[PDB]
Amino acid sequence: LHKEPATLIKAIDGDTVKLMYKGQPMTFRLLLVDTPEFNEKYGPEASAFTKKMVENAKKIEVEFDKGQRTDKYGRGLAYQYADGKMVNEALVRQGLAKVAYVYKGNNTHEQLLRKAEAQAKKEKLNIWS
Ligand SMILES: Cc1cn([C@H]2C[C@H](OP(=O)(O)O)[C@@H](COP(=O)(O)O)O2)c(=O)[nH]c1=O
Ligand SMILES: [Ca+2]
Repeated sequence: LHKEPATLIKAIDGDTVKLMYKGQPMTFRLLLVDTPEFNEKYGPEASAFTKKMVENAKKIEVEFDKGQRTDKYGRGLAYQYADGKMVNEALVRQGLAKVAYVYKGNNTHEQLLRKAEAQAKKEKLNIWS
């Protein structure tokens, strides 16, 4: 897989961010994770975590996987990097997202994210507490 440039337009919630990608505004949904909705327990914490990570980054990148690049809502499906740190992994490692929505062909980083989840769970962090 390959990282490509994007710039932040606006944080939205724990697992969706508005980015400008090839010059066009798009809502991106993070691959392989599910954060609580803002109205649910840990939802505001997930939103805050992703907001801080993308707003503080000097460089955001998106990385598409091998399969579908947009979902049925027209959201981009990618892994997101903030100064080289994967947002998807960081949320899972902090117990603010569960690994989820693991569809065949878009699952390159599944085992990396499962390993982070196992660690967050061993630590009883957030959702796992
Ligand atoms: C993460 C992800 C979500 N989706 C769709 C499945 C779910 O459909 P439904 O809306 O019918 O439940 C929805 C979940 O996204 P959210 O967690 O953002 O609600 O997005 C994909 O199709 N592919 C993906 O990789
Ligand atoms: Ca969600």
